[PDB]
Amino acid sequence: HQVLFQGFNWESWKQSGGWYNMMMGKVDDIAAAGVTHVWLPPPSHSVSNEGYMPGRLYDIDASKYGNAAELKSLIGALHGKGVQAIADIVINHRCADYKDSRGIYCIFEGGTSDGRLDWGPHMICRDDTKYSDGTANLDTGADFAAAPDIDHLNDRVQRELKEWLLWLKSDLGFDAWRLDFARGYSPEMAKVYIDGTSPSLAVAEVWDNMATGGDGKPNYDQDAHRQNLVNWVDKVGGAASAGMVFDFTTKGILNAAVEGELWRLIDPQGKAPGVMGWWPAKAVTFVDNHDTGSTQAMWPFPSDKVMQGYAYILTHPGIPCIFYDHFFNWGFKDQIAALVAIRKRNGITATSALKILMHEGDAYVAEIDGKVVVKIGSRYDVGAVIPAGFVTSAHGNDYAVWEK
Ligand SMILES: CO[C@@H]1O[C@H](CO)[C@@H](S[C@H]2O[C@H](CO)[C@@H](S[C@H]3O[C@H](CO)[C@@H](S[C@@H]4O[C@H](CO)[C@@H](O)[C@H](O)[C@H]4O)[C@H](O)[C@H]3O)[C@H](O)[C@H]2O)[C@H](O)[C@H]1O
Ligand SMILES: OC[C@H]1O[C@H](S[C@H]2[C@H](O)[C@@H](O)[C@H](O)O[C@@H]2CO)[C@H](O)[C@@H](O)[C@@H]1O
Ligand SMILES: OC[C@H]1O[C@H](S[C@H]2[C@H](O)[C@@H](O)[C@H](O)O[C@@H]2CO)[C@H](O)[C@@H](O)[C@@H]1O
Ligand SMILES: [Ca+2]
Ligand SMILES: [Ca+2]
Ligand SMILES: [Ca+2]
Ligand SMILES: [Ca+2]
Repeated sequence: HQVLFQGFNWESWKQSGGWYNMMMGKVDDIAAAGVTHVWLPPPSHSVSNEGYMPGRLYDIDASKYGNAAELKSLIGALHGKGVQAIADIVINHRCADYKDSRGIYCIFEGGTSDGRLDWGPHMICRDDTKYSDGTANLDTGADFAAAPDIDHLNDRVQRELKEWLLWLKSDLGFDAWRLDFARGYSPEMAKVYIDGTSPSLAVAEVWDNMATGGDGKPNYDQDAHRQNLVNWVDKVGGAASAGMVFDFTTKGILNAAVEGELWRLIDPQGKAPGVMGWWPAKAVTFVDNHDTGSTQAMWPFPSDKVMQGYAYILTHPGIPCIFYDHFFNWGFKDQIAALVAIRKRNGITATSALKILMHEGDAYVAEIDGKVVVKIGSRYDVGAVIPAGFVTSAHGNDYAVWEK
């Protein structure tokens, strides 16, 4: 049994009294909902309030989310309920606190009295000429324009970041990682940190653009997109590795599929069309996150069909990740809890068997592990396709779930 929960949104840093402190009052509901892992925001001091422009990595007390004490309390509380904590690891780039003799912000400060993470421009990818001194290695991945990109090929960088990561575990209590902008560096570099810090899991944000047709809608065939993701997992270590990926392929397809085009939810082989269909054990599914939904809304899920999104991921293979807003602010708390209960009660896991029974425009009906049947779509009657012995267990707007 494994169910992730993103414990924050793009507005969380603004929370009166501290986000982590507020979250203490949410722990019980999250645990009772069957959640096993809670993804928390970048914990270190960051130039940007949301934390995605970290500077002093060890300076937890400078976070807009709360200080080290408050964070440890939250993680302690989650652990008290058997829930693990995933830290949002942002290491592709990093902001330098001080200027060098060139007037360039490239003198880093780790947050401790010694030289830990006290890097200089030699640790900045040389091809990031806005900050580099030309002495480092070339970036192993894409660049983040607003800040120095870190040369992960640098020996000291690997050593110290790994030491820091282990510190997040031993000192704060974190159990696993969420790798931010993993396209910023190679899967080989991700391998170094994953293999070197033994997290329970390391879900990477490998976000590639999804191919679309002349009408702007994603193509039915998204194999190129999920193949990239499968390849990333293979290169990071495959099955043996704790590494995994957010199922963006499923996210893009599902975004479109619910708009009366549920025929998109199956490939020519009869499997789920996203990563879920090729490597479910490595596919972390989701309806929306702080980037796609929330106040950034880069790729929101049709707001009137969100619960269909959850009926889908919460009953299917792959590791579903619930979004904070949907659970506490949209009023789906009880329905989402009930869907997880169904998943758990039936022993459904990321690798459960998926047998799709119907995949028409306004009706998708699938059977998981021969124990749970789920349906989404505007078509009301699908009773003819419901296997014998199944009885409705949960239902809502354009979705229903049966149990046997
Ligand atoms: C008005 O608001 C609406 O609320 C609705 C209920 O939540 C949903 S419909 C939603 O859930 C439905 C199940 O409650 C299914 S219909 C689905 O399941 C049915 C029950 O197993 C069967 S059989 C059922 O038998 C009744 C007694 O014999 C009979 O009177 C009914 O006509 C018959 O449905 C049915 O065959 C099967 O299709 C929907 O598919 C789900 O979408 C609305 O979405 C929501 O707007
Ligand atoms: O199932 C785990 C398996 O996943 C892939 S093999 C994958 C291939 O990438 C895809 O093009 C083809 O259509 O389906 C197969 C099976 O899902 C990975 O490469 C491999 O290491 C892993 O064992
Ligand atoms: O905003 C349009 C949308 O509004 C609700 S969905 C959702 C809303 O987006 C969110 O800001 C708020 O926190 O929760 C509501 C649901 O409780 C409406 O249900 C939907 O039909 C409409 O399209
Ligand atoms: Ca220092
Ligand atoms: Ca950069
Ligand atoms: Ca980003
Ligand atoms: Ca980079």
